[PDB]
Amino acid sequence: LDEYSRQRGQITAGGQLLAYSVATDGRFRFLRVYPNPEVYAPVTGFYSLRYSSTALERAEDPILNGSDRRLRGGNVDTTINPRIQQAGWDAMQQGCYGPCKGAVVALEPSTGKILALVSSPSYDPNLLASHNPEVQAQAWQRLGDNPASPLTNRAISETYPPGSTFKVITTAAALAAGATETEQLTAAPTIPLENYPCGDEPTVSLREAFVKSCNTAFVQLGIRTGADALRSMARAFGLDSPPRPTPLQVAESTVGPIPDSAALGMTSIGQKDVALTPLANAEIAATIANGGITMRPYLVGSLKGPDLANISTTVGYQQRRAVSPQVAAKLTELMVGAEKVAQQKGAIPGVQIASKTGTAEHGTDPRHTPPHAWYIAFAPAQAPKVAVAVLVENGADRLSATGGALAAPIGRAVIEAALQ
Repeated sequence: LDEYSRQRGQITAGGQLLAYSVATDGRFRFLRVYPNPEVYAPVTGFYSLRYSSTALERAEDPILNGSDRRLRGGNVDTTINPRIQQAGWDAMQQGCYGPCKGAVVALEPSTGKILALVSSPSYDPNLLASHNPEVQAQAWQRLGDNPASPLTNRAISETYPPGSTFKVITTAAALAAGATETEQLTAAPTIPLENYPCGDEPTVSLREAFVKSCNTAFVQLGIRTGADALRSMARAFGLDSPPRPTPLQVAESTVGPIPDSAALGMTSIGQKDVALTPLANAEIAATIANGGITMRPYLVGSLKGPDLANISTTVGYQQRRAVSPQVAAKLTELMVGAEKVAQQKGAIPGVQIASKTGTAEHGTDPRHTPPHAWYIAFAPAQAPKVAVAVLVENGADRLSATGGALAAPIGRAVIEAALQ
């Protein structure tokens, strides 16, 4: 009653409103409005009479409700670029011959700004902001009963096997330990794991292995490098360390225990117990993009008073160096190569993309369930302004070179929108 008699502040992105409150005739005076609701639900969350709040409505509640000591409520200016967020959303609604389930994350590699945070399917927070008790309850019930779980922010709260994309870490680990790009790895269809034969020869170079679908090559490389170095590289890239708030909580990514050489073989190709959020996979891309330095991801650019006087501006900071500049340059070359080999649906004229596309088996029967499709990338490869990760749940195809090809045009449309 009291809370709703004051005008809750706004959540914005790029001068656009993501959430605001309007003075109405309701017993509770102010109605929360979400003008592009499904698109921005992972960022705004909801603010509900009956069901409380989520995401930024919850995380910035003191600022928005006016009670924050630093302080009409205050406003929250996000780092979201609306043109990028919209392109991610649109591509995810069209990219699976219809709507995809999964996530898109876009990061600015030099700063750590979160440029897009997309989850699909999504939901309309206006349903929960309704002042009708019954409209709220019915919506809560329908969302909770939906097997696709539209309430889940898949970008940050859910982890998935990274599969093929984890070869970026396996490679970093090997290169840091003195492996060369001409070093020979097996091209056999099976290794005592299967390829999704790597080539017409018994062995290929590391480069050629990286650009193609050669699980067996990477099993061997991972095993050759060993568990000590693989774990240590995974940690360098943020895995198995509790992530910092964005201010939204991010689920912890992990490499798993790795009990034996068999598990090491499996881990090296992003299976076994390796599990990453889409944000963590985008951070890996952004780290490589940024010459080996991981910047801390953040979603709130600044906080403002009711008068739009600035209360706080987020400082960007260097979390950690994951790899030397030299190793980051080598990974970049390899990823430019992997993008070049791919069929060029959604290619941007005059823009060089560095990427890694692939699949990840999952579930209690990974050999029969459709694997996930992943695309992680950054661009322009030689002076990067954007890093992306695309996860399409069960999106792997049985025809493309990598099996992950459906995720790639989604990633490219996001990059296109970022560079415009």
